[PDB]
Amino acid sequence: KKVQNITKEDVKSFLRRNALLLLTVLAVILGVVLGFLLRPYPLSPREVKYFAFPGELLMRMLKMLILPLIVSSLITGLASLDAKASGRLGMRAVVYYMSTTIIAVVLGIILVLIIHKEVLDCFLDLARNIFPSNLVSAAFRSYSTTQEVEGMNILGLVVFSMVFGFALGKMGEQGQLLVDFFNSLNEATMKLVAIIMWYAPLGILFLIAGKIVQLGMYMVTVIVGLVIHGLIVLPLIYFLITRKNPFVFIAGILQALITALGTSSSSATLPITFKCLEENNGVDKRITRFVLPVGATINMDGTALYQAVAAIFIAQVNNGQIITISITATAASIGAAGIPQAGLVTMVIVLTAVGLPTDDITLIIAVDWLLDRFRTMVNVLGDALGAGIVEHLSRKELEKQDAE
Amino acid sequence: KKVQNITKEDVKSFLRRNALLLLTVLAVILGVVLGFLLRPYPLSPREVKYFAFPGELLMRMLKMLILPLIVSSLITGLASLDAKASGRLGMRAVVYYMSTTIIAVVLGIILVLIIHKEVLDCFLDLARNIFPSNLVSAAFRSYSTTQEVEGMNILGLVVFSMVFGFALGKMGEQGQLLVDFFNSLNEATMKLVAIIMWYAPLGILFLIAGKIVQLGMYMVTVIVGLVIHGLIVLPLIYFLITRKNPFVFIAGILQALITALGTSSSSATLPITFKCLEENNGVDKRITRFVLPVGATINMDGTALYQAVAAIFIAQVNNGQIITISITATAASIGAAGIPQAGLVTMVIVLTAVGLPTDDITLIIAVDWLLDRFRTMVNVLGDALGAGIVEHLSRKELEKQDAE
Amino acid sequence: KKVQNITKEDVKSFLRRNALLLLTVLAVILGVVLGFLLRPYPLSPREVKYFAFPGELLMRMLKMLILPLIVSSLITGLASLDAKASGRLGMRAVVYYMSTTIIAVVLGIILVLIIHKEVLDCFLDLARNIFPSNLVSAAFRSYSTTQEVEGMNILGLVVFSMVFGFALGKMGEQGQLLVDFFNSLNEATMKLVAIIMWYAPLGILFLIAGKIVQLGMYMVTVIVGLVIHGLIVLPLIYFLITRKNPFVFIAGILQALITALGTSSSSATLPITFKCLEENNGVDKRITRFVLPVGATINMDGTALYQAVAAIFIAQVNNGQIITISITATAASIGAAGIPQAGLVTMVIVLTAVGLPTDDITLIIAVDWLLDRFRTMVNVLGDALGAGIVEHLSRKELEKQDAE
Ligand SMILES: COc1ccc([C@@H]2C(C#N)=C(N)OC3=C2C(=O)C[C@@H](c2cccc4ccccc24)C3)cc1
Ligand SMILES: COc1ccc([C@@H]2C(C#N)=C(N)OC3=C2C(=O)C[C@@H](c2cccc4ccccc24)C3)cc1
Ligand SMILES: COc1ccc([C@@H]2C(C#N)=C(N)OC3=C2C(=O)C[C@@H](c2cccc4ccccc24)C3)cc1
Ligand SMILES: N[C@@H](CC(=O)O)C(=O)O
Ligand SMILES: N[C@@H](CC(=O)O)C(=O)O
Ligand SMILES: N[C@@H](CC(=O)O)C(=O)O
Ligand SMILES: [Ba+2]
Ligand SMILES: [Ba+2]
Ligand SMILES: [Ba+2]
Ligand code: NA
Ligand code: NA
Ligand code: NA
Ligand code: NA
Ligand code: NA
Ligand code: NA
Repeated sequence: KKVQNITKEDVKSFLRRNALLLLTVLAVILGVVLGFLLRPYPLSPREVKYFAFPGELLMRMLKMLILPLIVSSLITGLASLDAKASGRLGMRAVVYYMSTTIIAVVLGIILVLIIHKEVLDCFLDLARNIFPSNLVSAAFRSYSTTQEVEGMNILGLVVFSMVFGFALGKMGEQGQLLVDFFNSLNEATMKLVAIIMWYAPLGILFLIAGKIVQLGMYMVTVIVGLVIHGLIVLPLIYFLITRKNPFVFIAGILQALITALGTSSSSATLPITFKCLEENNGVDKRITRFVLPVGATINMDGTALYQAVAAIFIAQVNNGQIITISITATAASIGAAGIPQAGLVTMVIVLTAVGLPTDDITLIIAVDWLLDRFRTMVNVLGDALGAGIVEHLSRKELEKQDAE
Repeated sequence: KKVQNITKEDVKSFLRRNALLLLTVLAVILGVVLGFLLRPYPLSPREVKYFAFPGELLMRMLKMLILPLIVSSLITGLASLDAKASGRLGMRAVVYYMSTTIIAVVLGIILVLIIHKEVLDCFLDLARNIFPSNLVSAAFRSYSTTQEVEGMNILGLVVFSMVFGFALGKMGEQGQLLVDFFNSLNEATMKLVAIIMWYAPLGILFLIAGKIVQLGMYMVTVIVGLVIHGLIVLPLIYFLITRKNPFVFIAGILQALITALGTSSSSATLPITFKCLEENNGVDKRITRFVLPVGATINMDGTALYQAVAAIFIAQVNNGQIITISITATAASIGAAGIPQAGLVTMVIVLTAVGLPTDDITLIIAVDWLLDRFRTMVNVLGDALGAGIVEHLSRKELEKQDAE
Repeated sequence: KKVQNITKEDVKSFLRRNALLLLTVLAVILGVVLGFLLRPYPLSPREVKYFAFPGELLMRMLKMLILPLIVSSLITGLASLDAKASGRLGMRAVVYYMSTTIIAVVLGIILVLIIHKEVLDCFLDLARNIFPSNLVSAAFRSYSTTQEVEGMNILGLVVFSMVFGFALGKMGEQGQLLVDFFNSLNEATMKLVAIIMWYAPLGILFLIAGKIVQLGMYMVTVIVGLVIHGLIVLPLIYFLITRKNPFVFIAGILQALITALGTSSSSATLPITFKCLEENNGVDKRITRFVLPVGATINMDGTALYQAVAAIFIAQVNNGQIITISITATAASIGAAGIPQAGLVTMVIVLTAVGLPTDDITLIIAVDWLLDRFRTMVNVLGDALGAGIVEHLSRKELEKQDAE
């Protein structure tokens, strides 16, 4: 293959086709250079916000499109499938989600054992958010007992849109108008992400430039720990089921992985991960609208590995019970939101379970932002390969719907 | 009939059909037992909230479904009827609402005469809420001058949805798409209340268990006062108009009356009262979507009797003007919200009208919760019998629509 | 013409046809009389709010209908036009908007030369509001860095609805359902403004009555300055393009100009300006839904003249750089909101540009309310004549759509 590469054949065709994909890679390279060049800070945090503003605009655009996407996706997705067909596709997703989150936490504990307001209120608020008291409120607000904190209730909307799509599925002819209504809205918001995809290189540049303006050994532990899980463990899972090339599939969702390294939000990168699967990897719309929104807030393999490493790292300094780490890190992974720094916020639960003090989180916070950008990528990669595996396992159910 | 009852015939068929209805009755019996058994409180109010949490979840589910129900109901209801046909059905509802609220206040004053920030701002805020400045805000917020307090503006949504449904009625063919849109959404949210109906026994149990964790004579006055109005006065009104058995009709809405005793909210129990009339009592959808949402926030016969008893009870301790009590108690009844403890909040208006001090409300508050659960039932019973009476009086208008 | 007027012919026919238009003129005459008669104030501002309450209700009704109008208008408007056809109609609107705002600021500076938290944060917040992070939030909230202040994000909704309508235009057949959905909603909210049009005389009366309960020379400068621009400059622009009578056109939108003098909000008067053009002046719905919502928040000729006069008036007391006044007054005109007193709030930007102190705004505030009612009229007049000019310039594009 090395001798085959020195041919220097068709380089112009690659630059013309992957123009936007190369620009985002160029944005990361220029974003690290520009940020480190302007690293001596004679500027107030107020002036840092002005500097990272072109990246802040991209976030506003992405955060905008999440709500009409999540809602339209599940309502059409759960209506496109039959009562038993949705349960089978669901069980395939649940089995995949639980396995990948438990294998990540096992890899996380092994790698850290080789290389050296209440907790109950955090559980009740999750159950309170799964059942929102007002849907209009849920679209822009979340519950946090002291009462209703700012920011979208993604979980409550996924749960409602699921049941709502299933109810229209039972309605048939009457329910067809609303299913056709939400299918128009999904394609309408998808045609809107295509426009936002061109602003992305300008945004990502200033988004990472503004953020670069014993713990060192720990940083390597997670970063190395994620490379093993994401580039060796997860691609082999795809090859074992689909029997197809995983690194060719990972290349299609590169624009979704590069944006994750910028935003650090599974929810914010979801409208682009939808565009990456449905277009370049030619994944079925009926399953992307099924696996992708659920995996965004639940399938967090990168967080579960981070929750296992950072918890034991706290015990290393402070100087059976390791089984409860693998349980609560899996529990906090599914719980945690697909938004930035939501990895350390849910670490309160994993530390209290073993008896470790929660005041130790302050030590990690400083380097969190860099690991957050890497863990989001593993969370995006999980749903992306997660859709492809479900599609390959449910082609029989998909062929029955194509009859008409 | 006593000799006819000792037959012991078909007991298995009753347990299999009314399985869910018996479970809610069992939930009330178990809810009183469990609450009184755990009555010695070595637990903080924080721990009481944890105990009544399975009941708190049911409330979140019910409060959720009120907004898409109220909106879809009136828009289709006012569009299903003609310009003059809606005015006639309206006049039948208004006449029924005013009569039942004035007869309840007359029964209330008689029973209490036998057995021993500004008021203007409370009126202006009602007129401010009837015309909401922002519909999206109205869906989760209400006005309260100091500015816009938390909680749905049910009145503003009923008023807007009414006019909006009437405007589509005039639009005909163009307006048919939106009428067909909202009819899908109404049946979609109705299929969602069927699912919530199974959680109800688990909720109601902890909802009443958590709440049980001269004023004594007063408690009997209202409780006895409501039994006369609800079980003797109101069923005879149905028999005088429909010429049909009222206690057989009351049995159909038992799941709506039992839930009222738990939630204490006419709005929260409205999605279940809709399911009780449309199914078991086979009431027309065109009139339930017309009488039920309006009666939920206006027809409060149980509150009007409570407002008459509690006002004179305050004068009994403190030691012509009784005509103003019957007027303001009727005025506060129509005003007051279909939510818990909204009976004492509107008592400020009835006490200031006669000159009695508003600081006397503090005496009643302690026992209010128990009477609140009983008065809600009389408010639910009023709309339920209220729909059946309107349906019986408007069959000619209903037969004209069935031609097509 | 003077001899032709003494005929006293058909006076009964004018009172029967323009009954509502004469009532609003009568409301202004009675509103000035009633307000000045009750001018000796032995009443607290709390009692002033009670007095101006019948005008406050009209505002609640108007503010209500703006959000479903703005959203439905642009989505159908941008879908009714072709990709290149919307760009041409857009360029015609942009050219008209920039010319009228630059000619108003030139007239403003001439008339004042004959007759004697940060500024950057105000720019960033505009760019933050053009891209809203949550559409449900945008419908009732706006951004203001300290974080998200109360009141509708009109600009974010106009920008989203524009792109959304354009995306459905590309969708064709699939996108037709949603275009037909939003066309029903536009006509539904238009049939709702017809009802609010009858409350208008009662509202306008108390709206202006409550508001009348060197700076004197300055007041005349702007008032005279607006009469030249609005009644002499702007009608001649219409006559130069359309070749039709402008004062006959101004008569059709009189109910929209009289309401502006009451509300002082281009957004609040927009649902009535829509009813005035589409009915009395028989303007095409495809262009009113295009020019009117954009012009409401951008085309502010009355504000640009006010921003030029009041800035130089501040320099007159305090005792090349005049070019920056004409630039920033145009910049603040497009920026400023179509709501009351938004003329002095954006004056911070025009005063800082030349070096003048922002603390001088306190001097003008006292008389602002009267000039605000007059400048809103010039902003309403600008969009109204602005639609008629675009319609006359784009009849070829309109005739192609009428083929079907
Ligand atoms: C709590 O966190 C979740 C929510 C969802 C899921 C699965 C999933 C994915 N991915 C999607 N899109 O739909 C369904 C799933 C089911 O397991 C069940 C499946 C289902 C099948 C049949 C009837 C249903 C009725 C209502 C809701 C879901 C239903 C839907 C997994 C965990
Ligand atoms: C203020 O508190 C209320 C609101 C509503 C009602 C009545 C009602 C009930 N129940 C329902 N569903 O609709 C109408 C009612 C009318 O009286 C009038 C009726 C009506 C008839 C004809 C045209 C209308 C146009 C707009 C609104 C209502 C209209 C509608 C009574 C009191
Ligand atoms: C920033 O403040 C504004 C926003 C809008 C406008 C113009 C306008 C008016 N009036 C309306 N109704 O639509 C469009 C305009 C364009 O210039 C462009 C035009 C347009 C043409 C072709 C494709 C488009 C795609 C997305 C958005 C607008 C598009 C739409 C002017 C200034
Ligand atoms: N940043 C992660 C969540 C986390 O903070 O753990 C994501 O968005 O996927
Ligand atoms: N609880 C009553 C209202 C009240 O408190 O008076 C209801 O919801 O019907
Ligand atoms: N009152 C003006 C805006 C301003 O205050 O300048 C309008 O609504 O058009
Ligand atoms: Ba089907
Ligand atoms: Ba019809
Ligand atoms: Ba077309
Ligand atoms: Na997983
Ligand atoms: Na998660
Ligand atoms: Na009544
Ligand atoms: Na009421
Ligand atoms: Na202009
Ligand atoms: Na403006």
